[PDB]
Amino acid sequence: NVPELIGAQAHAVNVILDAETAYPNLIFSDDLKSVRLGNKWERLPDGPQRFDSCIFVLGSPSFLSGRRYWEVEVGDKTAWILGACKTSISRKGNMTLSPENGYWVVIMMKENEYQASSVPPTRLLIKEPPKRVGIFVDYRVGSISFYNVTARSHIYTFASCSFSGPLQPIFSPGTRDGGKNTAPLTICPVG
Repeated sequence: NVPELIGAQAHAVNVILDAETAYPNLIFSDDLKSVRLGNKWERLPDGPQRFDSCIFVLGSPSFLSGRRYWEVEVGDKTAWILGACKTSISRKGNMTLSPENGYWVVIMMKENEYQASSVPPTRLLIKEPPKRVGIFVDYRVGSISFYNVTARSHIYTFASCSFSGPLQPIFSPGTRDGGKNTAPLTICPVG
């Protein structure tokens, strides 16, 4: 039982970026709705709580109940990661992104190359590139679904996730890619 997009949207929540968790070269909008990768010398004040190797930032709030939906503009970017993760993940190191390791994400590897972070990863057959991606967590059921909002179509669902403890959003705007992927991810209101 995976919702149709319009169903999932009914559970729209208000996510903001936690800049203090963030990989040090990530740059943010004042409203903490947008994040982009800056230059090696554009840097946040350092702390032991930051990602050190993965270009990640976590969203707030964490949650451990209900149905939760949010949407992110990815636009014409060539690379990104979007989904949710256990609040307990380590931020030191490229831990492999997997349900087992507490990560449910979809990744754009490059133009025309998208995978769900199953293990092994599932190559998704995406016909219309999403300009906007929807994430829907049903905590009680143990499901997280990904939507192509642009096309109004379902991309992928992880089911029987058996969630325990709090989940939160996670985001990567990818590496710079010669200047073709400098655009940010932007958390957007439904509409």
